[PDB]
Amino acid sequence: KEKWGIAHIYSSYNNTIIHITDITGAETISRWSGGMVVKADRDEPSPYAAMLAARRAAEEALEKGIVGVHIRVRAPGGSKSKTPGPGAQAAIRALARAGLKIGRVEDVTPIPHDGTRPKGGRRGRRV
RNA sequence: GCUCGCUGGGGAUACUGCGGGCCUUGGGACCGGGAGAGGCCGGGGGUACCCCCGGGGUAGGGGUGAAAUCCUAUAAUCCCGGG
Ligand SMILES: [Mg+2]
Ligand SMILES: [Mg+2]
Ligand SMILES: [Mg+2]
Repeated sequence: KEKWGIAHIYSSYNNTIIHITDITGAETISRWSGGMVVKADRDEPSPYAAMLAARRAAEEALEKGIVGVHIRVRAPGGSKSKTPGPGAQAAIRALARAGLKIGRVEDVTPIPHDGTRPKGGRRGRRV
């Protein structure tokens, strides 16, 4: 019939990870990060690295019979930043251009109800 | 005039003091329907986070103005089921 999967996208200020699994989440189809396609640490979070990694992952998934995906995009969350980096939308767009159908899109950043304390002291980074 | 201080008598009763009597405006007591993260004791939860075990996957993850120490083939980062 139709084999649908899930694309988990992890976006921070330092890197991007694109991880395609099956509908239940328990079996991995492909997994590509920014440091696997570019050679400079400075370029790992850039949008272009996101496009390259997304294209590699989409090809590997298409060869194995996946037809479309649902998307789950997240920032680090927790006691770290709640805002996704610059490579989220670029990764989302490059999946559709590569041949997959796109289902529903949502963000699953984990948000505390007044949880743990953040690193940096009571004055924070002083640069 | 000064030593502004003392002492014997007579008079007055507004104010202050002392004795009695009568009040309710200040203050306190009590009754009614409501408001509030006021305090203490007992019970039940919420996400997040860290560690441990099992399944997948395979070469990087993390971090900076730029880097390196550090973590990772005893299988990490990432995803799933439990404690
Ligand atoms: Mg890297
Ligand atoms: Mg300075
Ligand atoms: Mg394991």
